[PDB]
Amino acid sequence: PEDPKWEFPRDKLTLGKPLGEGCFGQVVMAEAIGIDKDRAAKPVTVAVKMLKDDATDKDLSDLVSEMEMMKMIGKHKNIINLLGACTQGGPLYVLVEYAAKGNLREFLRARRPPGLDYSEQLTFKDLVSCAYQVARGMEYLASQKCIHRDLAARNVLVTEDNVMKIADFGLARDVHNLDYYKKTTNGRLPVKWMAPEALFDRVYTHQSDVWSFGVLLWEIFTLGGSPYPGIPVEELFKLLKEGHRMDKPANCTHDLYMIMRECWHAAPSQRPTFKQLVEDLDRVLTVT
Ligand SMILES: CCNS(=O)(=O)c1ccccc1Nc1nc(Nc2ccc(N3CCC(N4CCN(C)CC4)CC3)c(OC)c2)ncc1CCc1cc(OC)cc(OC)c1
Repeated sequence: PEDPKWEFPRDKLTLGKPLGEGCFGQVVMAEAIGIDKDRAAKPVTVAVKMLKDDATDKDLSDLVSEMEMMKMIGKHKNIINLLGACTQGGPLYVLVEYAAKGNLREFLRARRPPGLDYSEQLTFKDLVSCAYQVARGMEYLASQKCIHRDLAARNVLVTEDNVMKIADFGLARDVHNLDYYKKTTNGRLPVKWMAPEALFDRVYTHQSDVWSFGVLLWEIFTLGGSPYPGIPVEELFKLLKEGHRMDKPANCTHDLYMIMRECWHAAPSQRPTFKQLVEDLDRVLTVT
């Protein structure tokens, strides 16, 4: 179906360097002339998401659904914003703000301290800021009655300005009706970030995102450490069922570990909301 307000003209888009690929599509850098509705003759660098080379009918419907998930949500500073879409006469191209500095996982990894033997930095305060930014975006997201379901450092992107922008509405779900989502189906899932109720019982909520945010905290304060490294899905299950929790990172203050562990209550309803997480991180950002 047509949507003239988002429609963007093919002849104004030059596809550029590939960036990598997600689940439903691949991403390239691109030049889009006058994307900056305003002024106007100037080419803006954007990201373009399009079908992969081996794409199924489902990938197409998922990519459209992801596009829609974005049109719904609305604009927020801490969310990757939709910019437009070539949907007519040629492949689907979805046009989206470019984050120059890549995803957060590699961002953090890239600025680990090298050796003294090997070859700005980042402060503790920088790390809490990232946590906060993501908390704010998830807060906005939740209030738009939508669930992320894929929240992880690799799914936050960083602008030239070091602004965190949540991305990958691949598994994102409009929840306006019920205020939760139930899977009942089978597919490929980000298991090491997933709350027990979501993993074992297929129930998703803003509260299962909160558990995941927990894991993103761990990722931030380890500077892109991998949760449960090498441990196979067989064994994650085992560890969760026993109520294992990840250890406190060296760089983590006690305060922040409490926020972390709080996100990992067994009972969903005992976890803070994103609203509270914003509050808690604001405070901690404040005392630093
Ligand atoms: C994960 C899922 N995200 S994705 O979008 O599928 C996706 C997967 C892979 C790559 C990029 C993306 N996407 C985006 N990437 C950027 N900037 C970026 C810059 C640099 C790198 N680098 C550069 C360094 C790096 N080196 C290269 C050489 N190598 C040898 C060593 C390492 C490789 C990665 C980068 O990779 C992260 C990313 N900006 C925006 C997006 C669009 C986001 C989006 C689109 C959308 O359209 C519907 C809907 C959304 O929310 C619904 C969100």
